[PDB]
Amino acid sequence: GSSGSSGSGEKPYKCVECGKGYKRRLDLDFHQRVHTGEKLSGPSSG
Ligand SMILES: [Zn+2]
Repeated sequence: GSSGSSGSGEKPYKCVECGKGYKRRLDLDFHQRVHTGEKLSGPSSG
């Protein structure tokens, strides 16, 4: 089947890239960052 995670709690703000939901905008505003771009990785596995 194609069931999904039963999310609980409605949020006023919701991302536009993924569609997430944050109680406080500030929180989301910082989330969108992941959609814009973020450099974390670096060293190659070995
Ligand atoms: Zn998002």
